[PDB]
Amino acid sequence: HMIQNRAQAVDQLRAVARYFRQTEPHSPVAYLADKAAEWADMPLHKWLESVVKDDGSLSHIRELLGVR
Amino acid sequence: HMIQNRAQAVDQLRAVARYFRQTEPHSPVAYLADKAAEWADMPLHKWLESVVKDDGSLSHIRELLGVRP
Amino acid sequence: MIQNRAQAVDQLRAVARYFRQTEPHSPVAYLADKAAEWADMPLHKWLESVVKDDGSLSHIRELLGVRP
Amino acid sequence: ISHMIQNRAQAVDQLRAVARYFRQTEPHSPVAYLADKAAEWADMPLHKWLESVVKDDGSLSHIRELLGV
Amino acid sequence: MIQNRAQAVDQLRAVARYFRQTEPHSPVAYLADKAAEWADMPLHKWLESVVKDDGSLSHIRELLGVRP
Amino acid sequence: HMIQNRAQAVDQLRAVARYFRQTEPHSPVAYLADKAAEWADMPLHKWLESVVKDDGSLSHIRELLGVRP
Repeated sequence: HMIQNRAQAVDQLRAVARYFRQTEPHSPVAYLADKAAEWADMPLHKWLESVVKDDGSLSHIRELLGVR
Repeated sequence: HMIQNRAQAVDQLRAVARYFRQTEPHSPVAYLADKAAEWADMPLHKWLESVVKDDGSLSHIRELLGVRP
Repeated sequence: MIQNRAQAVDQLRAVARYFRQTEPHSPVAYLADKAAEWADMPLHKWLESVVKDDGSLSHIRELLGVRP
Repeated sequence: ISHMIQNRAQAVDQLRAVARYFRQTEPHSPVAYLADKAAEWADMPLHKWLESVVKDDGSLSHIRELLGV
Repeated sequence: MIQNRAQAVDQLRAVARYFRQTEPHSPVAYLADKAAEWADMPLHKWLESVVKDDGSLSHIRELLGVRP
Repeated sequence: HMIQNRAQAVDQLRAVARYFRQTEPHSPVAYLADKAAEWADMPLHKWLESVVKDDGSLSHIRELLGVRP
């Protein structure tokens, strides 16, 4: 099934997760496909908030982009 | 798009990465879909070596499994 | 020859039963049953019971997208 | 008693079989590791098993005195 | 010859009784009975009454999947 | 089931040890059934040497019995 848009790619990731979740309960692949699915619709600023550890490095990037 | 086996699931992850490289090159999603496809082809004891930070916790795990520390 | 996950679990348990009637001292039975509980235990749960270091667990959880 | 020696061989071989199943179907399953370690343990005499599992040398020596080793 | 584990345990008790009736100062009577107790004692119980260090014991219980 | 004398009781302990040693390599019964047979053929002063830990308590017992190394 040729992927035509972002929401289809998300559906395909979530599906891979379902395959592994019933086929291989230990595969970390499911955990990571499901994370990738959440990331797909996460706006850059939100994504940066959760991924960047240092509050200073984060403030700097918020300044380069202009957020509050 | 009904996943019949392990190969297809990996094939699809890769295809998801290919979609985001062409459509959204700033998407972190391509990186994950690929890390995930590597992880599929990596056995448990190997995956744990790259993921567990503390050496003592990693020796403990190896001991529960039987691997040679 | 073993066909699915459930047969493998019955075999393990059956092996454990065998060693419990014949070698009450063999650790084989204990391990056979430990393995059968692991069979259907998902990765994130298995990691909880095996990783000693709280920090290494927080990290692994973060890589996997698991929430506390 | 040779029928009892062979029944353990047969049990031990089903462990190996389980581990084989899991190694080929669920490469991330820790079950493959334990099932195989269970099979090592089956052909390991008690004092060797105690040597690898009893951490503290005091408790190990005492055990050796109880058993006479 | 000895055919099964109940028959072997009987010899032990039997040996204990012969030594108790013929040589009350013999320590063999005591050890034959200890052996007979041990025969019907599961590994986890046997370890419980043999291992001295709680550290060592709790570690073994973890390896075997036993709850204290 | 008819034990006639000391030597038969010792052969018997030995046979018990061989039965468990051949059938249950993890049973501690063999080790112990064999120590019993060792003890059987050991005189009291030797048995007391291997079993009494404190050298003062042992010297004293040697005095009570009139033994000399």
